[PDB]
Amino acid sequence: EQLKWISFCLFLICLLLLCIIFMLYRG
Amino acid sequence: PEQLKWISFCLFLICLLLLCIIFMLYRG
Amino acid sequence: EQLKWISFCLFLICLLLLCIIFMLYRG
Amino acid sequence: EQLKWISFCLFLICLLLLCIIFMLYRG
Amino acid sequence: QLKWISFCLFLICLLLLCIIFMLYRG
Repeated sequence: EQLKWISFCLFLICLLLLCIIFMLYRG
Repeated sequence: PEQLKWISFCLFLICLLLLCIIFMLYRG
Repeated sequence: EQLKWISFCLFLICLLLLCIIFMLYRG
Repeated sequence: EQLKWISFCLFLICLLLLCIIFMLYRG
Repeated sequence: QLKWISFCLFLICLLLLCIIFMLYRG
């Protein structure tokens, strides 16, 4: 169940990577 | 098992998006 | 043992990325 | 198993993160 | 191999802190 959190964390990193990308476009 | 597969997926997605960032800073 | 370290680091990378998103929206 | 992929992808991400560093410096 | 996963993870946080410094540098 330690793995569950790693899996939820990678998913967030993928969302956070996208907003960073979108923002750079907004520049 | 099913959870290593998810990580490997996500890692794949991450590398693809780190690359996008890199090409965007390169560009501008 | 190393599993929990990994889980720590990941939560951290989330907050750091998350922090990065705040700097970008700042200017 | 797949750990060869995680390892590699991590290995690869530091590469890509090092590059981001270079381009914020050199730029 | 885990160490590699543990070493690289450590390394990324530094590299991010490193990137956050440069964005807070200019």
